[PDB]
Parts: sequence; structure tokens; C-alpha cells
Amino acid sequence: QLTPTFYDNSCPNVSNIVRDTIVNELRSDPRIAASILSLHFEDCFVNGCDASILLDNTTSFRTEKDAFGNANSARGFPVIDRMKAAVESACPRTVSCADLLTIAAQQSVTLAGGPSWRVPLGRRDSLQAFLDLANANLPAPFFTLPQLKDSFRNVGLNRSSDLVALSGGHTFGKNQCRFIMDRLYNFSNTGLPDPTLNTTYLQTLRGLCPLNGNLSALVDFDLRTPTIFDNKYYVNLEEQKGLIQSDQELFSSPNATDTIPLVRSFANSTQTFFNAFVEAMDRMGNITPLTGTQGQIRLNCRVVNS
Ligand code: HEM
Ligand SMILES: C[As](C)(=O)[O-]
Ligand SMILES: [Ca+2]
Ligand SMILES: [Ca+2]
Repeated sequence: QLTPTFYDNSCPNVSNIVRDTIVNELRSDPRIAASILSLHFEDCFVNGCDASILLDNTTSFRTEKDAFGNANSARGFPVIDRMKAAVESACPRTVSCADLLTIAAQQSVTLAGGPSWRVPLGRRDSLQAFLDLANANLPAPFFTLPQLKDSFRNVGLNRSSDLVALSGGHTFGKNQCRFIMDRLYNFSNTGLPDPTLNTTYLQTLRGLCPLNGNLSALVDFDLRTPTIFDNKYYVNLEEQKGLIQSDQELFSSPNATDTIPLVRSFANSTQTFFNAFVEAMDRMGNITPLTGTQGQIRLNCRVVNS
């Protein structure tokens, strides 16, 4: 029952406040738009988009920020706090952190040159965080295509289009050397690099991520347009230049019969990709939301109301 007009009466300027906050942050951190999108994904894949990922530790439950997929990965929490503080100033106790993060993600995509649309709203905030669920539900860069599909299906995204379109979020942002060392020097204990990685690109990546080098070194997901949200991610895949294993599998996996055509279509048309991304983003944002009087309107994203 989520609706795009949910705040048109209670907080008509919420999207503008959010956009303004992101634009300002971009002045000093060009990577923030990508970071925010990642946070929304991490939120929705664990108990749905309920801002559970924003909660800090409490003696009763551990924060999802300590999840293998979020620890020393997720960022931008201070930026979310800032925009939440701004919205709270404009319209007190009105906009949930869950919705706030959803709008922020959409605005981030648009600000990076992606499609523009109004996301459905009306989500409310969880009363707890789910670390174990996060460790079990979040997909990993070393996942095979069947595992990626299972991961998505497990949270309610049954369509291959959901996986291929949303994976396009990697059209911008950074990844650590840590997650590709296997593809570069010892893939699946074969003692060789991943055969699905373009050999010329392999040399470049090896130069950025030498054996015994800094594993925390950041590398661009998209070698074509690192900070621009476009369909270049898919063009890379067609050339065997996906950065992480999970990226390239969409095009090269023996189980990719249903994903290859989508990859090609998105690489072939920017419009086709943008439509599917919007479609998939809203589906992901529709995963088990708390609505009505369920949950609360958290005043501080970091802790439950007291
Ligand atoms: C399909 C499975 C996916 C896997 C295996 C995966 C894996 C990863 C990994 C390993 C990182 C690097 C984290 C770090 O180095 O700290 C990352 C970052 C990121 N992911 Fe994904 N991801 C997936 C899906 C998604 C989805 C669905 C979205 C959004 C629609 C997304 C958006 C991002 C963005 C924007 C970044 C860059 C964040 C930044 O630069 O701060 N990812 N992802
Ligand atoms: C919860 As759904 C992606 O089937 O609308
Ligand atoms: Ca969540
Ligand atoms: Ca790009």
C-alpha cells in the first residue's frame, strides 16, 4: 500500500531536503551517492526496508554494521544523520528513516545521472537490528550465479530481471582489492586467475592489486565511467570486464541462459536499463515493509525511540 504521494501533505519538501543534503556532501565526497545506494540495498535485504541497518549496538542486539557484508564497507551514516536532522527540523516526527533512506537512494541515482522517479513511500522503522539475518541474507562477491539467484529469491525478488538490473548499481562506486584477489591470482583453488576475466584487464587490476599489496585499496566497479550512473556496467560485462565474480557471472555463468539476454539488452539500450532499474528498485523497496501503525517513526536513525 506504499504510495509516492505519502508525504505530499505532511512533508512536501522532503525529497528536496534530501537532494540538497546529498549535493552538499558530494562537494567533498564524490563517492557518497554510491554509498547511499548501497545502504538502501543492505537495508532492504535484511527484514525488508525498515532502516534496521541504521541502528547501532545495544546490549540486547548487535548492529548489522558488523555484518561480513557491511563491516568496513558500509559508509555515509553521518550523512544520513544530517539529512534526518534537517527533515526533522522541517517536519518533526513525520518521515521515517526507512523512507528517508529510500528517497536518498533514488536521489543519489538521479544525481549521478541516472533515471528520475518518485519512489513509493509509507514505510516505518524497525524496533531492532538483525545481524545474523544480515550475514545469512546478504550476497557475497564470490557467489556463483545460482547462489546469487537464491539470495535474491530468498528476500522476495524472484525475477532474473531483478538481479541483472539491480546489479547495475555497480555502474559506480568502489570495491576493495580484498574481494578480487582470488580472481587475480588463485581462483577457486585452481592456482590460476579467473578465466572469465579479460586478460588485458587482468593485468591492469593486478597493477592496482598486487599480490601482498594493500587489500583495503579501493578499485572502481566500472572502468568506463566510475562515478556516472549509466549502462556502461553491462558493456563491461560483454567484454569480460566485470570487476567481481558476481558481476561477470551474469554474463558468463553456465547458468546464465536467462541473464545473458538481459545483460545484452541493457548494454544495448540505456533506456531499457533505466526502465528495468526503476522497476527493480521499486520492487526491492516493496520488500516486507512495516506500515500503518506498525513500527515507529524513529527520531534518531541510530536508536529506537525512548
Ligand atoms: C548481486 C549481489 C551483490 C554483491 C555480491 C555485492 C557486493 C558488493 C561489494 C563486495 C561491495 C564492496 C564493498 C567494500 O569494498 O567495502 C559493494 C559495493 C557497492 N554495491 Fe554491491 N553487491 C551486490 C548488489 C548490489 C545492489 C543490489 C546494489 C544496489 C542496487 C549495490 C550497490 C553497491 C554500490 C553503489 C556499491 C559502492 C559503494 C561505495 O562506493 O561506497 N550492490 N557491493
Ligand atoms: C514483495 As514484491 C517484490 O513481490 O512486490
Ligand atoms: Ca532492513
Ligand atoms: Ca558508470
